[PDB]
Amino acid sequence: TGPRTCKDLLDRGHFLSGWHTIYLPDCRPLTVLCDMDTDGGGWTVFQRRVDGSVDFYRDWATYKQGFGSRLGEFWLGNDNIHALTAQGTSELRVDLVDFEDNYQFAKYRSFKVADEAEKYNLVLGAFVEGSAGDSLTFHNNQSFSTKDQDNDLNTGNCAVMFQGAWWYKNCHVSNLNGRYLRGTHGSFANGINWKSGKGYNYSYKVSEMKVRPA
Amino acid sequence: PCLTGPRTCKDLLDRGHFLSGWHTIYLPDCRPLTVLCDMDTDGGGWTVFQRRVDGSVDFYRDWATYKQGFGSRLGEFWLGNDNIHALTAQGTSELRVDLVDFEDNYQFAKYRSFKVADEAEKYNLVLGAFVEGSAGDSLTFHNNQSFSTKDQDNDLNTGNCAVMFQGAWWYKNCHVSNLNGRYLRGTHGSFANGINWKSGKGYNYSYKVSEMKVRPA
Amino acid sequence: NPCLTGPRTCKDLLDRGHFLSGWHTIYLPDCRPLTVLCDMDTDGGGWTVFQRRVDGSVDFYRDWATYKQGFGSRLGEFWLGNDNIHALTAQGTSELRVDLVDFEDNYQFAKYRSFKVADEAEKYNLVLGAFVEGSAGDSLTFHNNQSFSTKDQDNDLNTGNCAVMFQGAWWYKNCHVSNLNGRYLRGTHGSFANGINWKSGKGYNYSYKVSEMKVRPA
Ligand SMILES: *[C@@H]1O[C@H](CO)[C@@H](O[C@@H]2O[C@H](CO)[C@@H](O)[C@H](O)[C@H]2NC(C)=O)[C@H](O)[C@H]1NC(C)=O
Ligand SMILES: [Ca+2]
Ligand SMILES: [Ca+2]
Ligand SMILES: [Ca+2]
Repeated sequence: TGPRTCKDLLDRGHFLSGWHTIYLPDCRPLTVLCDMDTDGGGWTVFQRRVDGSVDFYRDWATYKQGFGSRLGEFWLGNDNIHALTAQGTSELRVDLVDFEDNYQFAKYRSFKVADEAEKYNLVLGAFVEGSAGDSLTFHNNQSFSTKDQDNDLNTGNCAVMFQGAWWYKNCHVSNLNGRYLRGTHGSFANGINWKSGKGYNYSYKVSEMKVRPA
Repeated sequence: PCLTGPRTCKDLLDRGHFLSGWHTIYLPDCRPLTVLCDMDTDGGGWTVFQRRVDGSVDFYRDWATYKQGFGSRLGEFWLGNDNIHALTAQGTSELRVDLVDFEDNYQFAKYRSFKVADEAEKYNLVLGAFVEGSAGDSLTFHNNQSFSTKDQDNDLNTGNCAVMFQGAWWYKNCHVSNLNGRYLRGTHGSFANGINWKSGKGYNYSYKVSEMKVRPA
Repeated sequence: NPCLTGPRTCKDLLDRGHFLSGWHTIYLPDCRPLTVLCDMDTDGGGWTVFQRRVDGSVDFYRDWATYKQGFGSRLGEFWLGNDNIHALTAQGTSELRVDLVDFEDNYQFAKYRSFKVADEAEKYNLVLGAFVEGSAGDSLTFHNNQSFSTKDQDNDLNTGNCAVMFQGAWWYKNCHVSNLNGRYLRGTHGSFANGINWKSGKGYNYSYKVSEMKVRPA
């Protein structure tokens, strides 16, 4: 009866990026950011970093419900991301911009996060292409971890050691919910980092993670 | 008070609206108003009525313009004295003032209650106790004062405070805060005509960000 | 219901008590809903904004199909789309205001008494009324009665391609004195006339920080 994705909104003539209401599988309305420009348009954005205004070093409950601002930076929420990716096949695009306004990206053929009981386990399909290189396949089939809920494969606490929240193993090659450290940083791997892109010592200006039906 | 829809940004937060942004609320029996909800700061659930962030909007405005509200949802605004009255008539809304300097240091001030009276009574400020805040208390001084704009001098100065300090506020013998002042960008030689909070950065420092917001105490 | 009870312009919305600038739904003449940016704050308010530059986040060097449907973001920069702009201006008389801000915080503007863009078959031909006033000076009258041109569809009066030479999309002639869909070059630039330029304002080597083009029924 109503649009189920950003792709449906684009097909109905909504050509400007912006926040729109879609209807989840259980018919629950959810207001989401549609990217109607990048790579054909019709992407639903679930993470956005742009200026460091929002604290991403948050706990399990906050990541679960979503946080931030429609005017800037946000994480849409693990329950919503699960609901968006649970049924069907959604492709993942990651877009990264450095402080000299160079763009890189990574695209994966499928992406989903499982539900809370499986700790928002990441299920990721094949790397398809991207100038940022592949720094997410390494995290496939890992639980999500936050500072207060360590589900990683390190004897210590990765979320604390890298000041983020992610599908940490031992520990990471990407850390996009890390600190907004602004370009090159001496501190090791605690910024908005993508190892195969700018490496463990460069924190991007912009990060966006988004999905679209395959 | 509306039983059929959300009455405040706090109700919206309690119903699972977790992102900050512009939402519709229902004022006391029963007018809809679209407001900016801050769902992050200090528990979330604040309704924002004033916002300065980049100097794009002129705040040196007249009585009619302050009455109806002005600026933009995309940046800087004043929600409007009639809306602010309607929002705080009653009945124990707390006030939080958030200030950010040009080196990205955050300060704030919180008050236990806040309301502005109606246009008759000149949007008189009724302010409760200072509770806490790193910015210090630079608003208690303005308690029980009429609002003044350049074309409507209701202050206790022989001259016109709004003109002398290039703003609009609950001016008395003029002021110790001036958050609707000029966007002067950090330290300024001109006296007390910027976005100033005396007990915070003083009469010669204009903040980068200012937000005034309310929440049921 | 919605079409007939609903606002047709930003001016209607202002008349109904919406005093903050922001994105609202209006209903076009053919009853199609369109979400537009209303400016309620500048010069009496009630303006429908159809172009906005503010930070360089959106690429404006785009093709004919993209300009036709509109592009960018409600959070920042956009072009509303040539079909929408035609639909907004087709019936009656809309005045045009152009607002420009430089990197030193100087505000300039230009106002024109009418502004209309024809439909796709007429290549979104500009029909512009008299210059009324403005501190930016008049750098649009020169473009009157020109087709719109994009890099892949040259309809200008130059032997070459103005949209490519000037890295934009506009009602180019041979070629321009304004280029507000040009590159976001940030203040002074050595490259010639390929920025967000208004000749009579800051000239052919200065790209403004902010650009807004907007219309209101007059
Ligand atoms: C718009 O421009 C067209 C050219 O594109 C003008 O058409 C010419 O008008 C003159 C007299 O004004 C005629 O003698 C020519 O034969 C016309 N040329 C063509 C190709 O049709 C047109 O009149 C201009 N319109 C306005 C309103 O100034
Ligand atoms: Ca561990
Ligand atoms: Ca006086
Ligand atoms: Ca040509």
